[PDB]
Amino acid sequence: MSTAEQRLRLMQLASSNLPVGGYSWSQGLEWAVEAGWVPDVAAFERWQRRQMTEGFFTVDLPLFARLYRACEQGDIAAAQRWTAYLLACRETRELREEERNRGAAFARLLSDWQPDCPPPWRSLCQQSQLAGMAWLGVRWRIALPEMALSLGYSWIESAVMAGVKLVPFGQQAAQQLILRLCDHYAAEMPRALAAPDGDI
Amino acid sequence: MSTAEQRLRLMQLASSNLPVGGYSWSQGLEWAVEAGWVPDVAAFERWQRRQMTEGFFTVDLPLFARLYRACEQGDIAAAQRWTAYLLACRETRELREEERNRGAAFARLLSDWQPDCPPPWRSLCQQSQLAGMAWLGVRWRIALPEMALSLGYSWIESAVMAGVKLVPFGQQAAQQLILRLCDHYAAEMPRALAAPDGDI
Repeated sequence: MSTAEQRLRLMQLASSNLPVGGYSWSQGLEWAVEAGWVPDVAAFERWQRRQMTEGFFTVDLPLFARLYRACEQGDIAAAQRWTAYLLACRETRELREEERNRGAAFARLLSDWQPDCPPPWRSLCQQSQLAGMAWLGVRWRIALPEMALSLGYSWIESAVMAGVKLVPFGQQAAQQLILRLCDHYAAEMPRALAAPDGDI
Repeated sequence: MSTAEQRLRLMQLASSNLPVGGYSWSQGLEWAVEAGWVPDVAAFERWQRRQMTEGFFTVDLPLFARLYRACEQGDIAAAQRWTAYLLACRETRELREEERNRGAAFARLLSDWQPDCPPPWRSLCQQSQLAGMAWLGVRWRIALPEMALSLGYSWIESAVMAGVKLVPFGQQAAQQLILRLCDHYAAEMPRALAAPDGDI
């Protein structure tokens, strides 16, 4: 698959229009708003930088890296074990169910795009969108760091569009926030992708 | 040679959430639906392939390339002349006004992201989003072919999300259509970027 094709696929995986619904760490925000912690754009940025470094970069991204490496090695049993750890890291029953619902939504697309996808991997994708993304990344021969920018962009944009409604703030302020949160994501992603198993 | 920061900026420029309303060649669709030309996904794909090759690849992309080259050279007078030709290529009064409205919407973001944007370029951005995009691409040191994938993905996704509403068709079918239209866009972009002035 050409470099131009890979670029368009990454923008399609990153899109707020991807029909999947919600984002990890989202329940933090409505609590934080109601509690008085996010009155304005500056406080929203502080709150989201903390969710990106304490949640996304300690759980989602490192487990996405391990699912990608497992798929690359053809190691389904390892991908099953990492998906189990991911679900245990979503401590609540409710947040495990949200992870599985997003997985089922993404699996409907995955099997349409690549009918190719073996049943054990489709079954794993229904546990987490991260396992589905990881299989699709390897199938499309897209490097882990590229997939990880598309994952992060999608998460950043979802968190900002939710802030628009909850804080609230406007469309112009949203675009400046996405810019600054993308800068922080680019500076910190490599350390997050390199972190050892002990740091998850 | 795109950095991680540049890759996130390209996904932000590509986003359906960018607060600029509508997309070029859009007016075709409502007429074509009402007229009976676009009953289903297959007919919408035929219609959009024709708009991409006869409109976007003969007008928008080649003039975006010329605006990018003008900005690289610091040639504002050239960028003014190419923007004038772009507006004359929109044909109707209504479609020139739609181009200018999208330009004004993008200029509000451009001047927020880069207050450094000189008045002549801000003024040109209000004529067309393409001139604003072109200045921002050069300012951000993003290669023309990269910006062009982001521009094309945004246009493809806007056309498909409008088809979802107007035809109509569903979210799953939309994702397959974006995939096929992106493949056509990737195959045809380089010829469109290389076309001589006589082919616009």
